[PDB]
Amino acid sequence: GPKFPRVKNWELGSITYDTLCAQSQQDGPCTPRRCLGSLVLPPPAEQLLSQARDFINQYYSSIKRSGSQAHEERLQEVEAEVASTGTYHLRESELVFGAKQAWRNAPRCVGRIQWGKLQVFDARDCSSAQEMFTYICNHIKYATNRGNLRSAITVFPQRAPGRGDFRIWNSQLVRYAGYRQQDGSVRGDPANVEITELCIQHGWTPGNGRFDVLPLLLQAPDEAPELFVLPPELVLEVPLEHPTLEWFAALGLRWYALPAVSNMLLEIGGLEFSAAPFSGWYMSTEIGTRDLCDPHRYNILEDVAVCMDLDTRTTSSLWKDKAAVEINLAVLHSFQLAKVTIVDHHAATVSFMKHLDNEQKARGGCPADWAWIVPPISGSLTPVFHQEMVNYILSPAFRYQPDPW
Amino acid sequence: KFPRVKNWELGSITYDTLCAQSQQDGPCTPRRCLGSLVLPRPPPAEQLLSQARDFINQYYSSIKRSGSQAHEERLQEVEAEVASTGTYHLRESELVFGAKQAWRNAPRCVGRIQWGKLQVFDARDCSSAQEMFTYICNHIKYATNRGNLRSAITVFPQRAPGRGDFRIWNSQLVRYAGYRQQDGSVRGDPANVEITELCIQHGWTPGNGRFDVLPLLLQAPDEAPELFVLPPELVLEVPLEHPTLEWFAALGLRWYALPAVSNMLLEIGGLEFSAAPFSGWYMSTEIGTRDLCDPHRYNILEDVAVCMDLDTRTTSSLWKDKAAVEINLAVLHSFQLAKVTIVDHHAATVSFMKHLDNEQKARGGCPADWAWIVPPISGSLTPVFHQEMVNYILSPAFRYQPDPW
Ligand code: HEM
Ligand code: HEM
Ligand SMILES: N=C(NCCC[C@H](N)C(=O)N[C@H]1CN[C@H](C(N)=O)C1)N[N+](=O)[O-]
Ligand SMILES: N=C(NCCC[C@H](N)C(=O)N[C@H]1CN[C@H](C(N)=O)C1)N[N+](=O)[O-]
Ligand SMILES: C[C@H](O)[C@H](O)[C@H]1CNc2nc(N)[nH]c(=O)c2N1
Ligand SMILES: C[C@H](O)[C@H](O)[C@H]1CNc2nc(N)[nH]c(=O)c2N1
Ligand SMILES: [Zn+2]
Repeated sequence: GPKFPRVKNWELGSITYDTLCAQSQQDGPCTPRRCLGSLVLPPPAEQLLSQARDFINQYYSSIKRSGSQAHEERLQEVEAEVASTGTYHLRESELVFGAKQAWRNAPRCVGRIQWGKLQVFDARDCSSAQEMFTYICNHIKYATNRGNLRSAITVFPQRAPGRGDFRIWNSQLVRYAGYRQQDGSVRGDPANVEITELCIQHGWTPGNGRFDVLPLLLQAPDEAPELFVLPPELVLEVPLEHPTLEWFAALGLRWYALPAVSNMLLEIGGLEFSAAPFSGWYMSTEIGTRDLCDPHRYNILEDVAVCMDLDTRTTSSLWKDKAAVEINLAVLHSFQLAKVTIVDHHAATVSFMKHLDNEQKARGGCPADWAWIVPPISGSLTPVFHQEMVNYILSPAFRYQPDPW
Repeated sequence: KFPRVKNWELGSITYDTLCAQSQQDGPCTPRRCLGSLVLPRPPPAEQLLSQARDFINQYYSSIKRSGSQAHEERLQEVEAEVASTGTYHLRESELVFGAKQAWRNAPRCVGRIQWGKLQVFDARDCSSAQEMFTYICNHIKYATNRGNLRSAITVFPQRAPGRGDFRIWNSQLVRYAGYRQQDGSVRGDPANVEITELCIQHGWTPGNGRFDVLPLLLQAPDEAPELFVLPPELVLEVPLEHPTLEWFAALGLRWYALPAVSNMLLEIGGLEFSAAPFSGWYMSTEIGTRDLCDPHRYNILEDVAVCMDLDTRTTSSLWKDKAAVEINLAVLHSFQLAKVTIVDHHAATVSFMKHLDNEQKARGGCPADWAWIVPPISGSLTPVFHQEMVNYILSPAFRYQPDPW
C-alpha cells in the first residue's frame, strides 16, 4: 500500500496513513536497532538560513501566497538580514503563526484541539528583569481571567549572538516550595527543592508550609537573576474537597489554577526564544494523579487510603487504585465548585481524538507521543489507549533547554 | 552508543549494553518512532548457519562449557546438516534452553521474573491433528494443575521448506465464542467472531451463550483443519463475584483460568516453530480491564456503573474509573476464592522491577516495551511507569505470524 506509516485504531478498526512525517527535518532518538520512545529527555548562517527559508515557506503557504512576489521578497529580506547581521527578526504575524504551530506540533500535548485559539503576547521589546516581571504578571492576569482560563504565551527577546539569554529560572510561573528537612524528608513539593534553595540563596525569606508559592527568579541578559514575589491576589488557588467524603476538606490540600510552563525554548525558523512562558488549563490527572500521588511528589495515597479505612497492607485490595480515583474526583469537584476551568481525562482524550481526525484532513497526520498522551490512571478506559500514534519532530517547536545555573 | 536509562521515581541510572546483541530491526527510524504500533507493517544457508552458530554458542555458554569439546562437535554437526540438507534439528536440551530464552527476551511480557521456571513439552514427533490434540490436552491438564498454575510450553514440529506448517488456528487454547446477531450486535466475545464462524463452517454445532468455550481447529501440514472439542472437565473456569457488592455475582460473569497464547511463532537458532502454545497465569487487569471493560470486548462498564448507581451522565463523575476498579477487585477476589493462581498489577509490576535489576546484573539490560508493560489502569501508581525502557529484538524470540486462513 502507501509508502508511509500505516496507523490503526484498534477499538474502531479504522486505518490512516501518516504523510506529515515527511516534513520532519530533525531526527528523534530511535533507530531500527532499538526504540527509545519511552525516554523523557532527548549559529552558522548556513543552517540558520535553511531553517529560516523553511519557516518563511511555511508561513506563506499558511496564508496561501506561496511563490508570490511578497513571499520571494520576504525570503530575500531574510537572507540579506542574516548576511549582514548574522541573524534576522520575525514580523509580528509570523511570530503569532510560529507560536501556534509550535503548540500544534507538540507531540506530548493532549490539549491541542485548542491550538488555533492561543493569545500570543509579543514582549520582544523587553529590556530588564523588572519589565519581564510586569509582562509575566500581565500574562498571569489575562490567562487566569478569574477562573475562566484562556490559553496564552508571552514571547521575550530571542537569543542573540554575543549576548546573554533572557531566562525565567522557575520551571513554571506558579510552583510550591520544597523545603529539605533535618531528617532528610521534604515539606512541600519535593520536585522544587533545588529552585527553592536557589531562591533562598538569592535573598528570599522562605515560608514553612506545604503550599508556599515560590517567587520568580528572572534573568535579563548578562545579569544575575533578580527575585520577584508574585502578589497573592494574582495567584488563584483551589482548596480541595470531596463531594461525598466530608473529611477530605480537612486534609488541607490545595492546588493552583494556572499551569504555566516557563523553562522551555520556543524555536521558530532557526531563531530561539529562551524565555516564552505559555499556559492553558489543567487536565485533572496532572494534579490528582501525578502532583499529589507520585511517590516522589506529595505522595498522599497512603494518607488518603487510611482515611478511607482501606487495607493498605496488601496490594490485592487495590487500595492505591481506590484512593487515587477519589483524589482525582476531589480535584475535579473542587475546581468545578470554584468555577476554575479544568478538563477530566475522559473529556480531554475524546477531544484529542477529534484533533487527530482534524489534523489527518488538514495535514496528513499528527505527531503524538503515546506514553504521554495516554493518561496516568484509567489508560485503557480512554479512546487514545487504543490508537496507534507516530512520533516525529516538526518545527516550529518547543524544546527542553539546560537549566541556566 | 549505549542508551542511558533512568528511573524518575528513584533517580537511578543504568546503561543498556545488551541492545548491542540485537540482530533484527524494529519499526522505528531516526525520522519517526512507531513504538506504539501493535503489529509490524529454504532460507539462505549462510544466514541460517550464522543464526544456528550464535544459538549453539549461547547454549554452551549457558551450561558453562563454551569452547569445550562438546561445543566444537555440536557446531560441526549443525554445519554438516545445513550444508547437506539446508536445515537442522535441535537436541531437546537446546530446545528447552531456547524456549526459556525466548520468554526471557519477550519485550511485552511483565511476568518475566518467572522465566527460569518453564515446563517444556517436546511435541516435535507429532504427525497428525489428532496427535496435536492429545498433546494440547496434556498441556492444559499440566498447566492448570487444579488451579495451582504452572508455566508451560508445548513445541510442535518446526517449519520445513516447501511444506505446509503445523498450526493451531485459535489465538488461545481457551477462548469464548462470539456470535453475530441479526442487528449486528454480538453475543459473547466480539474479538472471537471470525474464529467462531470458522469453527461453525468446519462443522461445529454452536451454542448461544455469552461464555461458550470454543473448540480447537488444529492443522497438520497441507491438510484442512480438524475440529476437537475440549473436555469440559479440563477447562477450569472462575465464576466472578465481588467481596462486598452482593449483586455482582448476578451479572453471571466468569472467565477461564488459563491464558494460553497459541498463534505465535517461536524462533530458535534460525528454526521456526509455527505451533508452540504457551501458558503462565493471568495478571488481573487482563481480565478485569481489557477483556471485560474494552468497548470492543464484553463492554460491561456501564452495566456495572448503573448497578453501583453511579452518575453516568457526565465523565467528570469518574464513573468509568470507579466501575473499572470494582471489576478488577471482583476478578482478584474471585480467583483467590476459587484458589486459582492470579497476580494483581501492583505485585506483577513490582516483580518486573526486580527482574530488570536481575537482568541488568546478568546481561547488562533487558528489552521491554513500555506501552505494554505499564498496566491499563492505574499506570503511574505502579513503579514501571517511572522507569525508562529500551525495546529491541533479541533471538530466541516469540514473533507474530499470519493467520492460517
Ligand atoms: C488549553 C489547554 C491545554 C491542556 C489541557 C494541555 C494539556 C497538556 C498535558 C496533560 C500535557 C502533559 C503535561 C505533563 O504530563 O507534564 C501537556 C504538555 C505540553 N503542552 Fe499542553 N495543554 C494545553 C495547552 C497548552 C498550550 C497553550 C501550549 C503551548 C502554547 C501547550 C504546549 C505543551 C507542550 C510543549 C507540552 C510538553 C511539555 C513537557 O514536555 O514537559 N499546551 N499539555
Ligand atoms: C507466569 C505468568 C506470566 C504472567 C503473569 C505473564 C503476563 C503477561 C502479560 C500481562 C502480557 C501482556 C498480555 C496482553 O496484554 O495481551 C504478556 C505477554 C507475553 N507473555 Fe507473558 N506472562 C506470564 C507467562 C508467560 C510465559 C510462560 C511465556 C512464554 C513461555 C510468556 C510469553 C509472553 C509473550 C511472548 C508475550 C507477548 C504476547 C503478545 O505479543 O500478544 N508469558 N505476559
Ligand atoms: N496543562 C499543562 N500542562 C503542562 C504543565 C503542567 C505539568 N503537569 C507539569 O507539572 N510539568 C512539569 C513536570 N514534568 C515536565 C517535565 N518534562 O519534566 C515539566 N499546560 N498547559 O499549558 O495547559
Ligand atoms: N498472562 C498472559 N497473557 C497473554 C495472553 C492473554 C492476553 N490477555 C490476551 O488476550 N492476548 C491476545 C489479545 N492481544 C494479544 C495481541 N497481540 O493481539 C493477543 N500470558 N501467559 O502465558 O500467562
Ligand atoms: C519513564 C516514562 O517515560 C515517564 O515516567 C513518562 C511517561 N508518561 C508521561 N506522560 C505524561 N503526560 N507526563 C509525564 O511526566 C510522563 N512521564
Ligand atoms: C495502540 C496501542 O499500542 C495498543 O492499544 C496497545 C497498548 N498497550 C497494550 N499493553 C498490553 N499489555 N496489551 C495490549 O493489548 C496493549 N495494546
Ligand atoms: Zn521508537
